[PDB]
Amino acid sequence: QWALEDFEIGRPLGKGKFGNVYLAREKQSKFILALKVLFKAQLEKAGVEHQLRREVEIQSHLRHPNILRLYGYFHDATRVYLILEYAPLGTVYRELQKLSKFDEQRTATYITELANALSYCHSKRVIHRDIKPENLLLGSAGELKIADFGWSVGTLDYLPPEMIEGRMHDEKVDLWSLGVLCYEFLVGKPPFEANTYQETYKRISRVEFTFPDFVTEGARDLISRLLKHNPSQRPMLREVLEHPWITANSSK
Ligand SMILES: O=C(Nc1ccccc1)Nc1c[nH]nc1-c1nc2cc(C[NH+]3CCOCC3)ccc2[nH]1
Repeated sequence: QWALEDFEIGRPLGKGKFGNVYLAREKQSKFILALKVLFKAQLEKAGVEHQLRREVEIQSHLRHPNILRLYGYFHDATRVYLILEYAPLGTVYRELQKLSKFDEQRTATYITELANALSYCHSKRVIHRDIKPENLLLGSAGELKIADFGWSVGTLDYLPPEMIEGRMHDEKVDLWSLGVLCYEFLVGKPPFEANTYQETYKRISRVEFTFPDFVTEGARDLISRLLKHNPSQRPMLREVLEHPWITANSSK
């Protein structure tokens, strides 16, 4: 359907191994969006084309206020293009670097936004597995929007013990993540951060994390509950939504 001569490319939005994303405007519509630009070259080099049109599939058939709309796609000779919803306020990552850490009410809000988002996906039997801040865009409202689905069905920091060890994994993975994310939001760095892959593997495996003093009790409560070694003991997104520190602090 869409070609490249339908668009006016604008300021670049991002880098990344496979190419760039650019702000762009749909010529006949004046519509604003992001163009992710990827090569038929580099795709088949670091072989992933499977995962691609999977992401294409998944982020397509999906609809939710906290999932980045994917509108479409197209390739030429040299490359493949992704027509994305554009998210004004950039990444949760950058806001973090900027603020170095978020307050409880912010954290909690995101968590909800995130929970529900995750909820919709689980409802449609989709697991994301890679919900890192880098992957979390912000809408005009400032609302969590979840990009990327390359690994929807590398750094370990966000992976749970099952995945890391090589074992059987179901949708509970995302609850581990939500826990990590949650910890990161509040503390500024993730609970299992190491200087090497190897240390991280162990730290994660032994679920070794600690809290700085300023972490309110209820926070600890929720993260601990989410960061259980055993998938089974992990809350339900429901309970997560219904947690008393969530609902006491979630502005949304
Ligand atoms: O696909 C990516 N991929 C991607 C590439 C690089 C970084 C993040 C995402 N990004 C986007 C998809 N839709 N909208 C975006 C988007 N990227 C943005 C970047 C900025 C600039 N800055 C980034 C750091 O945080 C502050 C803002 C602003 C708004 C944006 N919307």
